[PDB]
Amino acid sequence: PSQLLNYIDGNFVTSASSFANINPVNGKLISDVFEADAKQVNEAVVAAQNALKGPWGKLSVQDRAALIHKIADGIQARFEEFVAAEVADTGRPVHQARTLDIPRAIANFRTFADLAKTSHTDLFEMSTSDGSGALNYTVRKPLGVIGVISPWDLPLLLFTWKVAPALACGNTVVAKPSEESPSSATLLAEVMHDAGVPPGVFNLIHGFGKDSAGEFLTQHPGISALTFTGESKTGSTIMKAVADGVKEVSFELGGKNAAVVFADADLDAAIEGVLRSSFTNSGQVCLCSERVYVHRSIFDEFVSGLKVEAERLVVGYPDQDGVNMGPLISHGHRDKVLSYYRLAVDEGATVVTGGGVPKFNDERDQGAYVQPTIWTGLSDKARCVTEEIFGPVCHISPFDDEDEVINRVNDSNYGLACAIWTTNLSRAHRVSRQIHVGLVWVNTWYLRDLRTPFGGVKLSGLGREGGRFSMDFYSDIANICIKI
Amino acid sequence: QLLNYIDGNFVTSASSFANINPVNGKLISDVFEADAKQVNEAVVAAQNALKGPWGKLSVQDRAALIHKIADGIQARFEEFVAAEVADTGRPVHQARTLDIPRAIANFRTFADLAKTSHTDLFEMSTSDGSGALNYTVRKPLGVIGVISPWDLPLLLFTWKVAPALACGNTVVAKPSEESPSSATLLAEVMHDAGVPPGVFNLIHGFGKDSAGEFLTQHPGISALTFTGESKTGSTIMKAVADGVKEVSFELGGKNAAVVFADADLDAAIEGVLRSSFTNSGQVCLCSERVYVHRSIFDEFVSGLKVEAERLVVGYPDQDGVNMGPLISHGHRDKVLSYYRLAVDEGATVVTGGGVPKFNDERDQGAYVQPTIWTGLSDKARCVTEEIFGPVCHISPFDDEDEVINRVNDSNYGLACAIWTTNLSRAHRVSRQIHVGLVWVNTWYLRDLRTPFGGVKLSGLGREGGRFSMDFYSDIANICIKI
Amino acid sequence: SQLLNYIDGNFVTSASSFANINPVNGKLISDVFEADAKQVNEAVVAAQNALKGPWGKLSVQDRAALIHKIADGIQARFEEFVAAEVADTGRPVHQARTLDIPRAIANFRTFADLAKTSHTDLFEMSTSDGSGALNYTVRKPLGVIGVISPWDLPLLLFTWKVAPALACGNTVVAKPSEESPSSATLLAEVMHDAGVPPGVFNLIHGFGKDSAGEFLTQHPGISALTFTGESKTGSTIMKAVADGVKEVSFELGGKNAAVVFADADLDAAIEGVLRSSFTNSGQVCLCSERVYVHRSIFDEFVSGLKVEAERLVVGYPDQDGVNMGPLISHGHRDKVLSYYRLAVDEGATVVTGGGVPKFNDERDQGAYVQPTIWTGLSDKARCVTEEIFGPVCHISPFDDEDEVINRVNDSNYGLACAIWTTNLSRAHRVSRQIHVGLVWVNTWYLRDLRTPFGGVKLSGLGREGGRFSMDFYSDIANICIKI
Amino acid sequence: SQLLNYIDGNFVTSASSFANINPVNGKLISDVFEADAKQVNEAVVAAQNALKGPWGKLSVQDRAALIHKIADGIQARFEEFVAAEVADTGRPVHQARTLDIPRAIANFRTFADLAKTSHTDLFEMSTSDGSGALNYTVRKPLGVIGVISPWDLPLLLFTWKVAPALACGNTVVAKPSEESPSSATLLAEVMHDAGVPPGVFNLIHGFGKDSAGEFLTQHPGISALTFTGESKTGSTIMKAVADGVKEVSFELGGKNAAVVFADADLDAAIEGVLRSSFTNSGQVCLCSERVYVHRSIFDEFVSGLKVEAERLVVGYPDQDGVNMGPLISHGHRDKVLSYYRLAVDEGATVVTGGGVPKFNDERDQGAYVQPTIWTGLSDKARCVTEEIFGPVCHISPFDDEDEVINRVNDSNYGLACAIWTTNLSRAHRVSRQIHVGLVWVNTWYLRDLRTPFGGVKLSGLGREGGRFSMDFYSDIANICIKI
Ligand SMILES: NC(=O)c1ccc[n+]([C@@H]2O[C@H](COP(=O)([O-])OP(=O)(O)OC[C@H]3O[C@@H](n4cnc5c(N)ncnc54)[C@H](O)[C@@H]3O)[C@@H](O)[C@H]2O)c1
Ligand SMILES: NC(=O)c1ccc[n+]([C@@H]2O[C@H](COP(=O)([O-])OP(=O)(O)OC[C@H]3O[C@@H](n4cnc5c(N)ncnc54)[C@H](O)[C@@H]3O)[C@@H](O)[C@H]2O)c1
Ligand code: NA
Ligand code: NA
Ligand code: NA
Ligand code: NA
Repeated sequence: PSQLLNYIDGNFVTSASSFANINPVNGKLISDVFEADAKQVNEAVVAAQNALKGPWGKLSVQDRAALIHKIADGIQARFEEFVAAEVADTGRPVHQARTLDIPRAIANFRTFADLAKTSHTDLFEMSTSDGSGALNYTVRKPLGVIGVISPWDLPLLLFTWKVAPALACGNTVVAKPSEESPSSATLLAEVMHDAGVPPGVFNLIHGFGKDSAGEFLTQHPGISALTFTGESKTGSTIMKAVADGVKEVSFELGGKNAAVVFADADLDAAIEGVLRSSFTNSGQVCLCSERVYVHRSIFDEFVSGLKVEAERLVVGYPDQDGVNMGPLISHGHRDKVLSYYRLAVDEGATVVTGGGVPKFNDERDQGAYVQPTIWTGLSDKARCVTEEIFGPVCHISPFDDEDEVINRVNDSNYGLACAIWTTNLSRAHRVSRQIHVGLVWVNTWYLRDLRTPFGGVKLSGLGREGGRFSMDFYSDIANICIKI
Repeated sequence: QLLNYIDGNFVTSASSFANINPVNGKLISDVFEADAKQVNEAVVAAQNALKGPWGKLSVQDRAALIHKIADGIQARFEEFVAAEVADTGRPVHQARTLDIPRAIANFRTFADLAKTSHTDLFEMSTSDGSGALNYTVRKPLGVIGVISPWDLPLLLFTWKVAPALACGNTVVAKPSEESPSSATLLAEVMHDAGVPPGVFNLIHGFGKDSAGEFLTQHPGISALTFTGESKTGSTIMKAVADGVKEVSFELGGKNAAVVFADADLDAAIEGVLRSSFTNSGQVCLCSERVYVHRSIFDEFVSGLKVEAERLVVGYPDQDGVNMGPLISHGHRDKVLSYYRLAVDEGATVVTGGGVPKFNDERDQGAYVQPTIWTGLSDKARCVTEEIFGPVCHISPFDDEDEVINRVNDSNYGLACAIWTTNLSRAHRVSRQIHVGLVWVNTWYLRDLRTPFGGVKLSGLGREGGRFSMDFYSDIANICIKI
Repeated sequence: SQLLNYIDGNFVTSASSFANINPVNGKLISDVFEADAKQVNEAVVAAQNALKGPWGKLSVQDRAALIHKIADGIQARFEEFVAAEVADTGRPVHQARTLDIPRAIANFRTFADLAKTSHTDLFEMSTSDGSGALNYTVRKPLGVIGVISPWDLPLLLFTWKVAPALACGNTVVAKPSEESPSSATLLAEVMHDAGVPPGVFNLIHGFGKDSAGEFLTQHPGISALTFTGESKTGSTIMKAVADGVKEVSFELGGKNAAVVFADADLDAAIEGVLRSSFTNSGQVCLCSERVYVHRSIFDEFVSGLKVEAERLVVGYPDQDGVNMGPLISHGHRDKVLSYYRLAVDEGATVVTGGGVPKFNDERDQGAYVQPTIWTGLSDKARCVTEEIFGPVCHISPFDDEDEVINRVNDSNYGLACAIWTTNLSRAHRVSRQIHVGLVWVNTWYLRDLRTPFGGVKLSGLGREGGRFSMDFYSDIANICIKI
Repeated sequence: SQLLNYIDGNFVTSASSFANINPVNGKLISDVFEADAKQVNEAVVAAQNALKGPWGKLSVQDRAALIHKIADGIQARFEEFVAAEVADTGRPVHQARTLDIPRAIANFRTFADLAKTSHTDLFEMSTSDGSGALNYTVRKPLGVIGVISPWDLPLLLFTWKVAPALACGNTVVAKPSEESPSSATLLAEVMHDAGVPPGVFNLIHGFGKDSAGEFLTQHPGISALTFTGESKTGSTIMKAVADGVKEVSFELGGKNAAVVFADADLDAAIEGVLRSSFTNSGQVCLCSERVYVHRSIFDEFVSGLKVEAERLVVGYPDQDGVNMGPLISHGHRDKVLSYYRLAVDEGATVVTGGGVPKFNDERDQGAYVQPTIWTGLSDKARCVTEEIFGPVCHISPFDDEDEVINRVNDSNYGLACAIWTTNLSRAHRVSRQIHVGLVWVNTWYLRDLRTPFGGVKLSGLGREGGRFSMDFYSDIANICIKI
C-alpha cells in the first residue's frame, strides 16, 4: 500500500530490504518500510557531520529559530495527515491524536525555537594576583551530531521531543523511530524537506534495534551524543555501546509508577484521574500508574467506583463514537501483556475487571486489543506489582499511614512519576517532596509544562531534559577565560 | 599506616600495600586495601546515614558543618602540606599555595553555593481556567561514589567531595593508590568535626579486582563521579550501565597552547613553561603540544629552552626547587618509553630527554628532566598520545584557520591556552576551539563557579558552580493542579 | 550616655544634642549628637573619597571576608547589642535575643555570601558582517548609598540596608531613627574595630525634616536613597532626590489583613493572629490590624483571641514571661490613644484592652498601652483604613472567598497579608489574588532573605532581598564587543 | 490628514487640535487632536477596567500570540509605517526601513517570546518545627502603565515601552511626542484590527505641561510611569508621581563620549565616529558629542573625519545616497544654531560645518543644519558639557589611559560610550571603568534586546530590556507556604 523511505542527505532513499508496518486495529498491512543498513547509517552520520560545516552552521540563532518555526507551520498545514499517520500505526483514538500527540509535536518545535532565541549564558569576574583581574564567560555551541532513538508509545511527540532541541541548539540529527511507528516521522522528513532545511541537517533512518539501524547508530564514532527513550534494559545496552567514545547520553526509561489517593482526596476526581492515569493510550505511556494505593477508609468505595468507570470505557475503532481505548501496539506486545494477566492470577490476584481480550466478532479480532484490567490482593513483592507491564492495568492496595505509603511508593528500582490526590495544603507539599521520582502531580496527571525538567531517578533515567536542561544537554558548554 | 574510614570508624584490612615516597623510593606507610565486603559495608552505611541526623540538617546547618571541615583542614594546614608532598614529591611551595588552599576553597565555595542556591517556579493555564503550578526542588542524589587520581590528590578529591556533601549526599570515596595520605587526614578532620558516621567513607585500594571496581559495581550507589584516564572512564561507564547510574567524567587530554605572532612573547614563554612543566607536567591541563607562529618560532623555542634549563629539579623543600619527581617508577617507565619513542619518531631534542644524576638517595627516586621536542609530524604518536610528563612538542604554524584545525584534530578536547594581544582574534579564535576550557594569556586560572569539563574523549558532563549543584542533586518537578 | 556620629573613621560630636528616652519609664538614657548639614556633607564627601581608596580596591572575596568580620564583631558583643536595642525600644529581651540581633548578623552574612556567589550575563549575537558580537554585563558599586531607617526593628532594618550596600562595594552614609540610635552606634564601633576603611561607613544622627535626614536626601553626592518608614515620608523623599534622579528603594506603610477561612486550623490561626497583631506591641510594618474571619467560626475566633490577648504579660523587658513592652515613645502613644478614642466614636465594640494599664510603678511614667481588639466597624471606618501602628486589630466576619479578597484589596496600601486555610487549591488560588508584595499562608513573618521583599501601591517602590538587592545596590553595565 | 486619540476601543477627536509639520519643507502633514484632562481620565479608567475584562483572562500563551499578531499587523503595513515615521521626522527612508520599523516589530516579538519563556523562583527553607516552608514568586501585571515617549526614534522607543507592558499583562495609556504622532496612531489601528480588547491600549495626543503628558503623570489611576526624554523632564515627572509612590523607569539625557586609542583601526574608528555623531542628524540620545583621540593620531584622525563628514549627503529622505535629513523642527534647529554660535564664542575652531546648507529649493523652508566638528574647547566649555542633540562633535587629544577615563567620566550624564582599540586587555580593562549604562567596543548602537539598557547619574533611573523589563512591568509577589 504505502512505502516509507529513509531520508538521507536531503534525499528520500529506499533500501535493500523492507519490513512490514501492521495496523494493530485489524492486523492489516499499512506499508512497507525500507530498513537502513550500516552503509546507509554511516552515510547519514557523515552527511550530518558535513552539514555542520554548511549553510546550517552559518545560520544565526534567530534564523535557525525562524526556520524551526517553519517546520512547526508545515506540520500544522498537514495536521490531519499527521493525525492519520499516528493513528494508522498505533490504533490510538483520533481524538487523542488530535488533542495530544500532534499538537505537542508542534509545540515541541515552537517552544525550543523560543528557548533558543531567549537563552543566554554566564559571566564571571575574578581578581588575580597582579591585581589586574580576569573574565570567564560561557558559550553554548552545538554538541555536534545527535543520535536519536525513540519509542512507539507517543511516536511523534517523543521523536520531536528530542529532535526539536537538537536542532534548536544548532546540532544535526540522525534519528531512528520505532519500527512499530515510523509513519509520522517520515511525514516529518517531508516537512523538513519542504521547509528548506539544508541537506544533512535532519536524517531519518528506519529499522530495528539489534543488528539493525538502532545498533549501527549507537556504535557509530561520528555521533557526539545519543538521546534515547525506551526500555531500561535497552538504556543499559546503549550506555555500554557508547562508553568507548564517552558519548554524552540522555535516558528516559521505564517506570512502575504509583498513584496515591489519600482519605481527604476529592474521591470522584481521584477515580477519574486514576482511570486516566491507568488507561490512557491503553496503559501504553511510560507515565501511566500501574500501582495504586488508596487509604483504607475509602478503599472499597474507590475500587467499586473505578470498576464501573473502567467498564464504561469504549474499546474500539480510533474514530468510533465515544471511543476511549484502542488496541495495544502489536500482537507481540499483546503476548507480553497477556502473560502478565496470567501471571497475576497465578500470583493470587483478584480480577476486579477485565483480565482478558474483548471479543468483537469482526475484523478487530485480528488486531491486538486487550481489556482494561484492575487487580487487588497482591503483595508489594508480587512480580505484577513490581515489573513494568505497559498495558491498561493497575493493581490497587490499601494503606493506613502517610509515611507507610511514601515508603511503599519509593520501594522500587524505578523512579519516573507519581500522582498524588489530596485536598490538604500541607499534605500536598510534604508528601510530594518525599517521593523519589522525577515528576510528581497533585490532583492531576500528565499535565506538562515544556519548560520544566523532565526525567526519572534510579532505573527510570539518567539526566534531565526540558527547558534549560535540554539547552544544556544538546549544547557544548564551553568556558572562556581571559586574563586582563 | 593508613586505614579505611567506614561508618564512623578507622578500620584495617586483610591486605595492605606500600605507599612509596617517589623522591627516594622509600616506604612512607602501609595502606589497608578495602575488600568487597568492606566496600559493601561503606555503601550500606552511606545509605543509612541519609536517614539519620545528617539527612535532617537544614541547608544552613549543613553548610556550617562543611565550613567546619574547611577550618579543620586549615587548622592542620602544614600537616596536610606534608602529606601531599610525601606521597607525590611535589614542591612544598606548590602544596602550600595551590594544593591545600584549593581544597579548603572547595569546601567553602560549595558550602556557600548550597546556601544561596534556589530553584524554579513555572505558572501555566489549564482548560478549566484554574491553572497549575510547577516547581522544582533539589534533593540529595543519594550515595555518591567518588574515584580520584594522583596528580592533584587532595584538590581533585575534594573537588568531588565538597559539592557531594553540600548537596546533602553521603559519600564513598576511593583515592588513588599512589596518593592515599591527605585523603586519610581528611577523614580525620571529618571525624573530629563531628560529621555523622556513614556520611563520609574512605576506602583504600586499586582499580580492577579492588575497591575501585567494587565501588563501581555496587548497586547501592546513586552516582559515580570519576577523574582519570579516558579508557578507565569507558570501563566505569560500562560497569555502572546496568544500574543506569548517573556519571560525571573528567578524563585525559592532549592539550595545545597556541602563541600568535602578536602575543606578548616573554609572557608567552613564561606561560608555556608553566603550562608544560607545573607539577612536572603531571596535570590533565598541561600543554603537551605547542603551536607558535612561524615568524617567532625560533625565538620562542630558544627562550623556552633557556627557561626550561634554569628549572631546578630536586627536593620538595630544596630552596628554589621547581620540579620534584614523577609520581612513581612505573610512571617514569611510561614517560621514558615516550622519551625514546620521540627520538625514534625523528624528533629533535631541544632540551632534557632523560633523567638527572643526583648521586644521593634521589637516584633511587623517580625523576626525569623537563623535555622539549621539535620536528615531529602532527600524526606522530608523541604529538597525539597523552604522556603525562614534563614535556612539550613545539611546531610552527602560519594561518589562524590552519592552527584552529590543527588544535581540534584530536580525539581529546579538555583545554587550550591561547596567547594574543588582539581583541578580535582572542574572541574569534577562542569560540572555535573544540574543548571545555580556553584560557587567553594565562593558564590554569580557576573560578570555581565556572563549568568545568571536556568534550570528545576528554569527558562527559560538567562540574563547578551550578553544574555541580545540578549533578550532585536530584532535580524533581512537582506539579500542583489548582 | 553620649551617642556620637561616625564620620570618616572618627567618632565625632556635634553642635546640638537631643534626648534618647527609655519608653519603659520615661527616663533619659543618653544624649545624641545631631549632625548638621556641614557634617552631613562631610560624611557624603568622605564616602565618595573612600570609593577611590583601599575599599575600592578590595576583591569581592576580600570584601565579603571583611563583612563576615563585621558579623563576627556583632556576635562577640551580642549581649551589648541586645541591651542597646532593649534600652531604646523597651522590646522584650527575649525578642531582642531571638529576632532583632541574630537577624542583623544574618543580614551581613547572607549578603556577603550572595556577593561571593553572584554572577552576571553573557549574550552572543550575530552581525551583518558575519563576525558577531558579545554582550556582557557587570555589577559595579552604585556609589554612595544614603540609608534612612525607622524605629520598629532598629538594627534589623538598618543592617537590612547597610549589609547589601557594603556587599556590593558601595560606601554608606546612614541615618538611624532619632528614637533608636543606640544599636547603630555600637555598629559603628564594630566597623571601626573590624578595620573597615575610613569613610566606607558613616553614621549621622538626627531627625527628618530640617535635620540630618532631610540633608542626606538633598545631597547631590549620593547615588541612591533607600528608605523604610511612613508612606508620606517616602513621597517627600522621592521629590527631594528628583532633581538628581537618584535611584530609590522604598518600603513604606501598610494596613495589612489576616484572613481565616472556615477550614483553617482554628487554634493555629488564633495563635497566628495573636503573633501578627501584637508582636513588638503591634509596632511592625507587617502587623495585621485588619482581620477577616469566616462567619461560621467568627464568635469562636474572637472568644479565643480575647482569652489569649488577656493572657499577654505587659511589662519590663526582662520581666519573667513578658510578652509586650511599651510603645516607642509618649508621642507615639498619644497617636495610638487618639485612635483608640476614635474607634469608640466610630461605633466599635471594644472586645478587650482599649486603654493603658495601671502598673503603680515607674512603668506608669513610660509609654504603655493595652493590646486591643475591636469589632463592629465598617470597612470604610478610619480605624479600619489608616495605619495605627499599635497593638491592635479589628475583626470582621466574611462569607465568600471573592468577597474577602475584594475587601483585603480595597486599600491604598499593599504590603502584606496572612491567610489561614488547610485547603490546597484555596491557598494557591487566593494567595495569587491578593494585591500585596508578601503573602504568608498558615504563618506570619517567616523570612527567607533571598526572596523579593516589598509592597505595592502606597506601601512601596522597588524590591529588595536576594538578587533584588544585588541589583539595586549595583550599577548594572552592559559592555558590547564587536568581534 | 488627521490623527485621533484612541480610547476604550474608539478613535476620538478633541476640543483642541495642533499641527504636525514636515521638517523637510515646513509643510503641514496633519492635524492632531489634543486630549484634555477629561479624556486622559477616560483613558486611565478604561485601562483599569480592561484589566478586569477579557484581556485579564488570557493565558500568557494566548496573550503572547496576540502580541505576535500586533507585530504581524505592522509587518503587513510596513511601508505605510515607514512613510509615517519619515514624514514626521525627515529621517532617511533607508534608516526607517532598516532600523526604526524593523526594531518596532522586533520589540513586540521579543517581549512576547520573553513572556512565554520567563519563569520565577522557588526558595525552600527550614523552620523550628522541622516541617519547612516554601517561598515562591510570581509575576503579575503591575496595572495601568503610563508611557511617555520622545521624537528621536518615535515608533522604536514607543514600542520599546508598550511591548513589555502588554507582554506582562498590563494595560496602557500612551502619549507619543507632539513632534512625532503618526506611527503611534497607525499602531492604534493595528491594535484595533488585531482585535486587542477595548481599553487595553489607549493613545492620547498632546504636549507636556498643562497638557496630556502632565495629566497622565498626575492621574492616581496609573500604577507606573515609564519615560524617555530630557533629564529635567524626568525630574519633573518624578516629583509629579511622588505622592502616589508610582513605580518609575527613566531613560534620560546624555553627553556621550567616543574614545579612539592609538592602537585603533583608524579607518574603522573614523567611520565609526562619523556614524555615532551624525546618524539621525545627531538626534539620538546615544550619539557621541564628545570625542577623545590619542595625541599620536589626533591630527590624522581629525583630517579623516573632516573629509568623511564633508562627503555626507544632506537632503531628502529618499534622495540617492542621503545620509542626513533635517532636524525635527525649526524650534529644535533654533536651539542647535544657538549652540553653533556659542561654540564660536567659547573659542572653538570650526573644522567643518557650523551653519545651514543652502539648497535653493523647498528644503530651504525646512529645518536643516550641517554636520559640524569642533576642536580647541576645554573640558569645561558649555558645548563640551551640555547636550546639544544635533549633528555635532568636539574632538580633543589625550595622552594617558587613566587620564581619558577620568575625562570621560567627568560629567553629570552617564548614558553611553564607544571605545576604539584593537587591544584585548585594553577593551575589557577600560570598558569596566566607564561610568555609563552602555559601552561599545569597535562599534556603536549595536543592540541585543535581552540586555539591560539604561543610564547612570542624570541619564536615568533603573534598567529595561530582557529580564529587567519583565521585572519593571510586573508585580513581583512572594508567597510563603508554611508546610
Ligand atoms: N580531565 C581531568 O580533569 C583530569 C584531572 C586529573 C587527572 N586526569 C587524568 O588522570 C590520568 C592520570 O591519573 P591516573 O593514572 O591515576 O588514572 P587512572 O584511570 O589509572 O586511575 C584513576 C583512579 O581510578 C581508579 N581505577 C583504575 N582502574 C579502575 C577500575 N577498573 N575501576 C574503578 N576504578 C579504577 C584508580 O585506582 C584511581 O583511583 C591522566 O589521564 C590524567 O589526564 C584528568
Ligand atoms: N514597609 C516596611 O518594610 C516598613 C518597615 C518598618 C517601618 N515601616 C513604617 O515606618 C513607620 C514608622 O516609623 P517612623 O515613625 O520612624 O516613620 P518616619 O517616616 O516618620 O521616619 C522614618 C525615618 O525617616 C526619617 N525622616 C523623617 N522625615 C524625614 C524627611 N522629611 N526626610 C528624610 N528623612 C526623614 C526619620 O528621622 C526616620 O529616620 C510606619 O509607618 C511603618 O509602617 C515600614
Ligand atoms: Na504499526
Ligand atoms: Na606512593
Ligand atoms: Na528611645
Ligand atoms: Na512633525
